[PDB]
Amino acid sequence: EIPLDIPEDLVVSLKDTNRYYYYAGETGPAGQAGFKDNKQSTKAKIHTSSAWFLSESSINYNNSRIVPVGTLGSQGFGIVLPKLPDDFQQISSNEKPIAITDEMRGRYLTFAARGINSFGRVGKYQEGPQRIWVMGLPNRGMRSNLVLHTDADLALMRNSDNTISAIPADGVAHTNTVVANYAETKKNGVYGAVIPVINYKEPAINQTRQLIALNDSKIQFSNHDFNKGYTTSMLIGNRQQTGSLLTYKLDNSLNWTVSLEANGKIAIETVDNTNANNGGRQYANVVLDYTKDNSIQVRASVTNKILTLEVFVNGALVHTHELFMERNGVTHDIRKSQIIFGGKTFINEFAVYNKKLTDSEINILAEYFSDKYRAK
Repeated sequence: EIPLDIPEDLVVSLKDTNRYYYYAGETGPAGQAGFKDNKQSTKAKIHTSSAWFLSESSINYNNSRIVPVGTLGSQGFGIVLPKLPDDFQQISSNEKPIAITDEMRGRYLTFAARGINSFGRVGKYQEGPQRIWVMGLPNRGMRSNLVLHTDADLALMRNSDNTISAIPADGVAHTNTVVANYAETKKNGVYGAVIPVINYKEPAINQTRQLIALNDSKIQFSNHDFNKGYTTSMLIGNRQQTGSLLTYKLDNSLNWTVSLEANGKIAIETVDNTNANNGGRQYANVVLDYTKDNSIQVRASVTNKILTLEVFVNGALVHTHELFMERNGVTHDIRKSQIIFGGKTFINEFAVYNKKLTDSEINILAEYFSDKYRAK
């Protein structure tokens, strides 16, 4: 297939980037390609052609159609990845940066190049060592308010020799993990906390995916001003779960917790040690089915000294909560709220916005979560 005179030293890479995920609305990096020994390739009269490729909406593997799943890794049993070129479409004819569109979310982009001899006989397109994943999370003007975002599928593991590789699909938690706030695209967003991640092959989809498994430990994010309005949107996996999935420590005296019970009930627990609110337990008007994935979103906003929290399960409102911020002589200053994930939970993805998402935005995220591993 390949002409005998194409040299073996073609070098293909992404220029000036160490980040291999991008959101819709961003522009990706330029590609770069060339023969290492240019004296040799000129003497053979070889030139190059290059192109960007976008992976298809599904992968054709083992005579079936598999849903694409993200990874930031560079095999045997494990993740199913698109093959170049059968699972890609060529989208450009050069190395110039690609403007990432909404229609590219949840796909791979890869840059490839080939040698061509002076008779016009082409070699095979060759990619560099690293593909780009286009984040599945819808943007549509939301990205200026995305403050935290972690997709468990993008977690990696750090080996003894400090190299970083994919987590093996062995169904057990690993704690030597590389997990980040991916919304942070300028500075280091890798979390310093211990975040156990499980990679496993999910039979429902004949494909791997990953789950954060905190096993009742907590991860804490501080200094969130809930007066701006705030929204936490989570996707949890299809296993039985219990405990404090999400806790808002609005104050040293005021906290509000989404607590899962094993029977699928969602308890809403309020603690206020001031006289501003009583506190106690309420139950959301829902029962989770832990044999499916479920999305849980909480949006909060302050209007006229009242903090309203609304809970959306799989897109549906199932609980509204009002908390007095100024009552009976107390004033709760919630400019430095804490957002805590925890419980014996299995978290596939979470996103935090420093605004109250509209009804439309809540539905957009609920549909993304519901279709993340579904046929597209």
